Amino acid sequence: AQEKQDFVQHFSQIVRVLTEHPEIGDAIARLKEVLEYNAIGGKYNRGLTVVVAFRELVEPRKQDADSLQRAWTVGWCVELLQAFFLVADDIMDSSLTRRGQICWYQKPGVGLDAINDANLLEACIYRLLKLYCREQPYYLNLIELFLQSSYQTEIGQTLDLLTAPQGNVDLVRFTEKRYKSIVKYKAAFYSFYLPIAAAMYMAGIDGEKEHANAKKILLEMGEFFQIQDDYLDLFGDPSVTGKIGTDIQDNKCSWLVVQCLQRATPEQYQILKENYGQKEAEKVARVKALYEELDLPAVFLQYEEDSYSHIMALIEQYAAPLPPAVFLGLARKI
Amino acid sequence: AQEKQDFVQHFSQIVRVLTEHPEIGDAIARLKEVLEYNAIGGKYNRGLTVVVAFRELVEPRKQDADSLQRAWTVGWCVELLQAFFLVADDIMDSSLTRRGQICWYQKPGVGLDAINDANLLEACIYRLLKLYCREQPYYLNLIELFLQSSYQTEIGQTLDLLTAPQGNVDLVRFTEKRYKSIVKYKAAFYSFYLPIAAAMYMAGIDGEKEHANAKKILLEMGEFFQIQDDYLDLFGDPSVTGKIGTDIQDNKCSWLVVQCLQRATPEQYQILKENYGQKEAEKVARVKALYEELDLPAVFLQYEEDSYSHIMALIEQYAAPLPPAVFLGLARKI
Ligand SMILES: O=P(O)(O)C1(P(=O)(O)O)C[C@@H]2CCCN[C@@H]2C1
Ligand SMILES: O=P(O)(O)C1(P(=O)(O)O)C[C@@H]2CCCN[C@@H]2C1
Ligand SMILES: [Mg+2]
Ligand SMILES: [Mg+2]
Ligand SMILES: [Mg+2]
Ligand SMILES: [Mg+2]
Ligand SMILES: [Mg+2]
Ligand SMILES: [Mg+2]
Repeated sequence: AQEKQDFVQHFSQIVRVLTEHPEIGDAIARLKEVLEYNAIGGKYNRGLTVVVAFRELVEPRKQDADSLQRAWTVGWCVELLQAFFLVADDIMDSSLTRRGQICWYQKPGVGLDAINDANLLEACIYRLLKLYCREQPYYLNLIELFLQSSYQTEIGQTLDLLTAPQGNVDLVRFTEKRYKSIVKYKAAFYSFYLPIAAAMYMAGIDGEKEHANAKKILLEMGEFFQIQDDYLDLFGDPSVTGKIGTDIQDNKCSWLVVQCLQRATPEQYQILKENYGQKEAEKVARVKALYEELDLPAVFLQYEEDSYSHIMALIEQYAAPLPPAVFLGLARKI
Repeated sequence: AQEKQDFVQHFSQIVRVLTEHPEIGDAIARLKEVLEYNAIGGKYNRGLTVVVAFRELVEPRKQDADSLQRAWTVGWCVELLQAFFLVADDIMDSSLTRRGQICWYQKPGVGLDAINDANLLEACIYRLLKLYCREQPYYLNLIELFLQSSYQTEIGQTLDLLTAPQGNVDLVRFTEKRYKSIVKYKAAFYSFYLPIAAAMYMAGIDGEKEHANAKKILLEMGEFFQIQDDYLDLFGDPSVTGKIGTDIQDNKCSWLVVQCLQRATPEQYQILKENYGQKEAEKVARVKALYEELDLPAVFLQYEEDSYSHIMALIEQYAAPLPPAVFLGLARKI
């Protein structure tokens, strides 16, 4: 709440910096159009964390107006990365809405031009890092952090699509081992490691063990956030979530289907086999009815309880020498 | 011819390095599938230039087997970047074939999953640079070079799509000023600056003026290569080019249409207006007939002659202190 207006208000400086070649304005005009649609209307938790962690980890006397300017910019970089993956994930998952509005590629006049928009979002990350942090000692560390988070998330997307070929029956693919691999990579997308590591490096905290300890708390959290997202795909209210679910239709290796398969009788397996991964509303309804018969909502609620206590246990073990408050603020959103 | 087998043979080491987490092999297996389709069957001019320039610019006594290993790897990085842009450009331009085979996204079982494949290609650039060149003094310079070439090409793609909205008549957009902006950015894709700069940095040649001189020769060359590509879109034999042209159908600000507009009478402008940017075979035929009536092929031949002499003139002015042979080998392909 306290850092937001100044985070959001920086957006105008972000757009100015790239724009200032009469040519290049047009492209930044479309970037501007794309961000105003695709990185405006979110809760900005990931971006804001860079600033919130900055202020926790750098002594107030070192928090001059230029270092804040760099911190706001890096938080927005985290928001650009997220938007990059989302613009493209929605095309690939054939999604309808995000954030309560029609997905960007579904907008008339956009379509598969949204492929380039996504790539432009990603390209603008590294330009802004260059323009704001190039003379800084942590510059390479931050480039490598963004590149590595992007790699991890990308491998995740690749395993997601590979396990979910359209038009095919294979629940055999949907194993607990397979899901644990996919989620490990997808968690990189949700983990607050990227913005908390960024602020750490900006604070001059670059030790490998301290990074590995934080990464470990934050990765387990990222995994919970992906399982919650899988749950909310079907059982979430779209007016709260802002998006229509597609996992059943898309033949996805969801947490829900993996839990179903572990608890299904042979006949229940046949209902799943005949109904999963198809577009017909009445077939999706059948899968949802089965999940409810198996008490999967109750199973999720219990998993959420168990997972919260574990993350808190990891914070108690792994936070030091960082302030536990770095981790606990984010955990408050579990 | 002389560096190729060892460039191509390194591909196997490239795939090994990324693969060596049982998980990650699957994703590199698909990268492998994607490259074997999408970065195998080309002339490899861009990738091979890194090596050819390496050997010209580093004294033989400094050309140990590990530095060559790094050079082969960086050349392949240039090939990954090119493939990234091509995989995505073909989806966006609704293309049918490339390199004489069906475009990757047109393959049954691929489709819009090709969006992720492209992103994976790009992600693999920076991983390989990290794995091979991380301890090297030129490491940051090379990351920034790839990031900057990618930015320039991306802005180009953005201006290309913006000037060519589907379903619309506007030849008014198709001005000589507009084309000169688009091509400046698109030239980054063709310019051999990226692989020649890479070898320069690897040779410890990092002076800004020497880079700016080379960039200037190489950019004018890149512009010619884009104009040739525009020409070949319609007047090329697909069996030589490997690809079916889509520029007329796609409503593109091509060199051909810009030259047409500069030479058309008012009635010829009406034929263009009624026929450009549409899918009907008979309408495209009408535009091609008009271009021929305006002697656009002769105009291209003369432009090619004029442009070759100019590039040679820039080499004479700007090559020193690099060996002119750096530039002349590439020019041999004009
Ligand atoms: O579509 P979302 O937002 O639910 C999804 P995913 O398609 O389920 O996997 C897209 C996001 C980016 C990649 C990792 N997962 C999150 C969640
Ligand atoms: O489709 P190509 O290969 O002709 C093309 P473009 O769509 O005409 O513009 C794609 C390439 C990458 C970007 C720059 N142009 C080259 C040429
Ligand atoms: Mg999705
Ligand atoms: Mg997805
Ligand atoms: Mg989801
Ligand atoms: Mg094309
Ligand atoms: Mg194109
Ligand atoms: Mg072309």
